Amino acid sequence: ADNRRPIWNLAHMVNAVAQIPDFLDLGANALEADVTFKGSVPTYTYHGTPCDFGRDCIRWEYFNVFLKTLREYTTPGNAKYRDGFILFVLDLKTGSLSNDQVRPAGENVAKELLQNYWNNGNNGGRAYVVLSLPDIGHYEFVRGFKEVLKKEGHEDLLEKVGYDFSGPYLPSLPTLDATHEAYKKAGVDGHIWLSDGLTNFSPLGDMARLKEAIKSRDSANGFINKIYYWSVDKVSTTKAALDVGVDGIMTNYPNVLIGVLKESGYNDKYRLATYDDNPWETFKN
Amino acid sequence: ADNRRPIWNLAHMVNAVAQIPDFLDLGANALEADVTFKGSVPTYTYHGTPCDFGRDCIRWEYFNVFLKTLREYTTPGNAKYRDGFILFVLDLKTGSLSNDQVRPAGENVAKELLQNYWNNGNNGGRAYVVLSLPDIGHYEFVRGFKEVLKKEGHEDLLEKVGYDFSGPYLPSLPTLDATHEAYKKAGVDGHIWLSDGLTNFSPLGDMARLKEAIKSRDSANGFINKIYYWSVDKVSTTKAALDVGVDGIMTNYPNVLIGVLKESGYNDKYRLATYDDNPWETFKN
Ligand SMILES: [Mg+2]
Ligand SMILES: [Mg+2]
Repeated sequence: ADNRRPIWNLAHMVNAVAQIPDFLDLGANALEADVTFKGSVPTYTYHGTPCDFGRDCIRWEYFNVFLKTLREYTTPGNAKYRDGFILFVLDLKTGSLSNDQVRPAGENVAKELLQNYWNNGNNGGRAYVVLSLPDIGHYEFVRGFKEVLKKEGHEDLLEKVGYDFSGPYLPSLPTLDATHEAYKKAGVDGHIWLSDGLTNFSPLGDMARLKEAIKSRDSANGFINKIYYWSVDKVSTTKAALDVGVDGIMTNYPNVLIGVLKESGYNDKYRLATYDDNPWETFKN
Repeated sequence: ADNRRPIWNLAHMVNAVAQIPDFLDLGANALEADVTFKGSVPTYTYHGTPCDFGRDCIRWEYFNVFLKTLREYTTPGNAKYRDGFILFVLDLKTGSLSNDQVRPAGENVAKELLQNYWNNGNNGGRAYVVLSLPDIGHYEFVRGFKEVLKKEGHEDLLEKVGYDFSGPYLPSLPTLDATHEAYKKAGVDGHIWLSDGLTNFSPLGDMARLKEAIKSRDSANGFINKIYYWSVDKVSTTKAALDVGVDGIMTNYPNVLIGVLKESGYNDKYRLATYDDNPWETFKN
């Protein structure tokens, strides 16, 4: 019945477990954590400096512990279960990996999620997971990731997994075509999130990039399911993001979007996504 | 005769060759470049987002081309020669290396510098180089680095090389003692720079840490030769940094320090370092 676009309110840079309920309390239905690697081994949730103004940059957790904690918050029946916490983005810091490390990294992240988040399929967390890779050329990470899940007999868990290949930002930003191709190379034919944020390096081209992405998402044979925009932290920019048609707002202050979604106008066009909003489904209305 | 503290005016985040002369023109006598790695292979000069307000974050160059350009700007007689450009800091982004990739990374950077910067001692660039590593545990990088120079018969080029081991930030920042020990582990017994101010995740302990570092540098048994404070971009903070006793200012706007150094009550205490100021020599008060 509801014709409003479901919005993911993604708490930005939530790398310490103590912060999780705090961001969820502010109204986030999703969070983003930065997954650091030591070689192919996903090691910490940790962003580091520099980071957004008004944020401490160095909060962290062991990756395993972070995932186990996400599981608690997203397992129905758990004492800590938050039914409003529906998705998390793993901002996978694979940018320094050698080529030989990319597939094993994907395998290692799969193993981590399987063991720690999905608990080997034994009543795991129900939240959707977006694997956000910073290089379209890292699609072997996804191939390895998928291969682990399939080999361990949990291919069904890929229902819960989405992908966002962005970058690299040098020597140039990938075009949408290139991105789409990267997905095909990864064997990804759905569950695709596109983010737009980090680079405000070519303002008029970035305005164009966002609109191009939105148009692509909303196009006949589009491949992008959701678009999220990051560090939207003010009412004005939150409204702008919603009004341009994004599905996801990544923000340091999830309460902002909550307030905006209450507002006249906004409240008849956009709504906070719930678990029953398939994050892999392109919004049409 | 001149008893003023020589100051390194380090242009922050200069990752594109086109930026080099612009920063030097603003008055920097030094610059800092972020050296990215793909496994153990130094690949780009490139910082990436997020970065300082007022800065584009994604300027870049291939590492060798960057080094070649630095060589040009610092080889007497070269068309591009800048006699006032006396040091650069390689902010080596080894944070994601596996333990096994650390030494080879050091070896690789040594080879790059040897071939492309120093040209094997055949009238290469004259600037001093600070190898800035983000983990005191990465001392093998320096061991590998020194090994290469020594093996290739260019141990003398270590006269031009200094070291700044800091971090990592997790679980805590290392003590000065731990940092000193890391130098010992690298076989580094001089040419030590310490940088402060990347984070202010504990303002009180941050203040104390700088004062401790300064005290340590200025102690008879000290190991720190120079202290640089990073992102100091305003006159007020510039003056504050000089007044607290740092030897170096890392800044997005080298012109600020240039103006400060002209001011009364600064111009009699501090001066812009020149090539004849040994950056490995602790300033004696
Ligand atoms: Mg992130
Ligand atoms: Mg840097």
